[PDB]
Amino acid sequence: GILDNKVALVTGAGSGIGLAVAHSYAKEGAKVIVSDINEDHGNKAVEDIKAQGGEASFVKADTSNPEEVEALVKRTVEIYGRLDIACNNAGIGGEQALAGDYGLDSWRKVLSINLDGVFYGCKYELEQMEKNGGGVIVNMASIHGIVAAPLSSAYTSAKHAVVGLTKNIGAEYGQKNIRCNAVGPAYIETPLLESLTKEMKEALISKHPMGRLGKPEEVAELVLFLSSEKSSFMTGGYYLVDGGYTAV
Amino acid sequence: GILDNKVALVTGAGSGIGLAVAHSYAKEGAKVIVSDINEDHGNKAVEDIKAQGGEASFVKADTSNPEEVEALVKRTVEIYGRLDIACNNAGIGGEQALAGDYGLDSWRKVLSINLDGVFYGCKYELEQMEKNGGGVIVNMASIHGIVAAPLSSAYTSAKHAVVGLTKNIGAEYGQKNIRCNAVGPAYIETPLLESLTKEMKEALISKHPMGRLGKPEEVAELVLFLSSEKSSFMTGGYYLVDGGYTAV
Amino acid sequence: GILDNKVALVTGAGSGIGLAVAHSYAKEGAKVIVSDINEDHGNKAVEDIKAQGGEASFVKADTSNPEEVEALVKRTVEIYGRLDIACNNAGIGGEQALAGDYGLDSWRKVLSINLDGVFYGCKYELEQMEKNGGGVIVNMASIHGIVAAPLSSAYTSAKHAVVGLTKNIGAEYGQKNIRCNAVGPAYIETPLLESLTKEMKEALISKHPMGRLGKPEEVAELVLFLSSEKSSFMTGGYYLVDGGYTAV
Amino acid sequence: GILDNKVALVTGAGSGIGLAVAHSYAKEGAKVIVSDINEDHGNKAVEDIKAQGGEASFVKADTSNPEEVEALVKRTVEIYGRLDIACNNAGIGGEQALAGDYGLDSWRKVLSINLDGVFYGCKYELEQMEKNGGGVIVNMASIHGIVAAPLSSAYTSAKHAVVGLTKNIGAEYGQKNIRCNAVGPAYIETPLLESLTKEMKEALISKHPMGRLGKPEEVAELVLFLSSEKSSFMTGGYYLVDGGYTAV
Repeated sequence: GILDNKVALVTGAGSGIGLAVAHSYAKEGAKVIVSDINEDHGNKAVEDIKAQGGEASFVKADTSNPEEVEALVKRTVEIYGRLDIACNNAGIGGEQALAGDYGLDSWRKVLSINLDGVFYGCKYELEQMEKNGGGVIVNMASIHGIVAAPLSSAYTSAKHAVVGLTKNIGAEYGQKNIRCNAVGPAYIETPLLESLTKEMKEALISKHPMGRLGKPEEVAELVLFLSSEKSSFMTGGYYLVDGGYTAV
Repeated sequence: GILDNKVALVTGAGSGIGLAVAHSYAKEGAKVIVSDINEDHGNKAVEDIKAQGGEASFVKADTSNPEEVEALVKRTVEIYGRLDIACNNAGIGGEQALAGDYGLDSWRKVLSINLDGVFYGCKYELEQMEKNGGGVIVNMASIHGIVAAPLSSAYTSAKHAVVGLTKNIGAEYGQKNIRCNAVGPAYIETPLLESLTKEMKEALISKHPMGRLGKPEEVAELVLFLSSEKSSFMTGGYYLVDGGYTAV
Repeated sequence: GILDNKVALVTGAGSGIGLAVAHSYAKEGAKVIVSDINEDHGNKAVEDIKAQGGEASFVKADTSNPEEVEALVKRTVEIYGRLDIACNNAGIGGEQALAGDYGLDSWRKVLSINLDGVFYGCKYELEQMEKNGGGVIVNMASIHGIVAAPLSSAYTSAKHAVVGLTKNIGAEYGQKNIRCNAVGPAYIETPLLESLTKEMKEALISKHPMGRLGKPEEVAELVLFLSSEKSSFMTGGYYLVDGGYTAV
Repeated sequence: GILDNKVALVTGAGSGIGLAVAHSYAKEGAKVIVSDINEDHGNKAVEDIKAQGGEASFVKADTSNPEEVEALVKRTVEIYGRLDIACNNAGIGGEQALAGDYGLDSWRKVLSINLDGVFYGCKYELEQMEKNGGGVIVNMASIHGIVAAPLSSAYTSAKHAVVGLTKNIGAEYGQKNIRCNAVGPAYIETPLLESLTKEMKEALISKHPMGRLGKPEEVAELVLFLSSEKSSFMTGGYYLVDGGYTAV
């Protein structure tokens, strides 16, 4: 596999996109730290990856706490000796409300996880990668890092910020054997989204020129590509996996 | 004056861009609340505006504190009866350091002021605007809302987030007689740039195809246009005043 | 007016946006060369301009012919002595078809008028402006200079090209007292729209967060801004007048 | 092999990026049609591909001639039965001059190859892919599909149009089992660049945060990814391989 001998960290890897990323990375021979705030989801993920022949180990962390993220990376190096690859994926949707109605605490919660937690990841990841000869970071953005999601101004702002942070890191670290890029998924099938009224699901689908929602594995293939040597001249970029959503 | 009997609020209005915007608004007949964290600067601006034939009043605020921002909009309505226009301009540059070395506190501070404070302003501005038949908001972003500034990853992130927030507000309030746009200046000549050496100044200048830095008045002109009825079909947009910087 | 004694050229100024731009420029004191492929429309526009106190002259030109555009600019200099401002507005929409079905001749025709004609304009405009101390160009793009219009691939491709051209010119001429920017209108009201049933108007309206189409005068207001000294530090940029269309 | 039994067309495949794409496609099991205007280069690429163990054939074509492009696709179908993948790569750099000094012929020649040839390619490719249950197209753009290249306005304009064409095709064909994306390389090592002086090469390198030029293989890996089923939820997008160039 293309990540043989590499150590990879994934945040929010207990479900959806993060899990699919943890699976891809393990399937290509990485030793994967599965991180999540939820221990049940985290352990199930490690057992499923072990079951299918991979090396994974679970480390609990809330990305909005910088001490827990520093401790995650520290533990990664304890369990596996190094850090080569990180996907900063943990995120929340947040309250839905018009910006003028948007809660103060709800705003801060979304920004602390979706932005600050990504920044904390990057910071301790970069610190480690400089000790072990470099590495590659993938930041999970969204189509909402470039276009609005009405009623989700916090999410949008946080995802835009992630894009900007990615550009900064890719530029700053270009000659330091570190790459950093962002991925921008549109709407992706998860159990939550199957709950919607058929007409609401069809309204969302009609925003994607491909005429369906994405699958977590389709995001994960892009993440894998940007985390491997195949993307060796790619850095500071934002990469859509959007079904055409932003083309119109 | 194209803003006759409008009431305008400007944050960080004591110096630089904010001061020029406050002047331009007053020159066009607006009643202006000059807000700044610094009372001497703010009071000085109000006198200068009044000396030139305009109407203005000073209200102290730290935009990172949501209570102070709510109080500012309140006080605007107490003094002039309504809020028609707002320019969310207060910001800081922040620590300059590699993202891996960037301070946790320095990161929070830049994001607090440059993003949360803009959000707080927009939140309380929108709330009032819906009570007085709508209005117009201009958010001060930067070229760094779309391109990196090496060593200023917090600043970049925050300004990207401002561009996102703007798109969201413009999208959400499209049918509510409220417009919201963002301005992206490049580097602007202010007395605070006479602590650059000759070589550091020429280096900044060489990044602008126009071969000079911008003036605060030239940024204010764009703010003015975006705040008036002349820009009636412009909302959610990002508008460069960059001397060519981002064309290459 | 703000354009007092400037000499301004507008292509395709017999109808819609160009007409509004020609009115705006003339209302603000410019000497306006009205150009169009239709003599009746053109002369009609010049007479209409003069009826409100304006100075204008008609000059026929087909912008797909470089010789005609070069002679258009010679003729402008003959009539008014110089060229200060040019708006390259002349366009067509082309046939509606899937890219795979798109006519070879229709592709050619759209690119020839909407791109080559803009290039011709800029080439011969720049030549003359370097003889007379500089000046300002505005190129008419569209939202479809940055997002797709399904079934109108030629139009989209040409307007994308116009944005790229504009960046090049802004950057190339930044120290030669020449500015060049591009305007991106969304969908605009035309005479025909009033004739349609409710459902046919509302079709486009729903893609604009502002809940209406734009008026040609609202586009001309941004073109005027970008044509005057008010925008003196703006060059190489793309400027939306889109009602929020591209924010989502 | 990830393209096993797929039929892949590459234009301008005699050298540089196109040659690397053809090698990558063939290595992954595709039956490759190498197209080039130069027979000697084309035949040599086929021999080199066959020598590694791949399947390929040469079809001569000038992409600026739409009949030749039609015939190229017809011939691909005669040789290998179908068309699944196409990479529209043939391009030229064109004359270097200020926009106001740019030759009329040079402009047309650059646009004819860089844009029109890409459209002709997509036209006849889409026409065939609709007969054989779909396919995937990659259009070669450049960093200059989004940022200017002073003295190369025709190139910039044409690559911008490619980006727009791509968005259109991805949007239009989304539910028709056809994907279309564009690739945006920065400066890539070629014999030409290699020769150009130590001082100029350094100046160009220093515009890339990664501190080197790209290799054609590095571009090809992104093309391969975008042509494979791994990118199944990616369409209408623009994908950088720029070493960080556009991040600042």
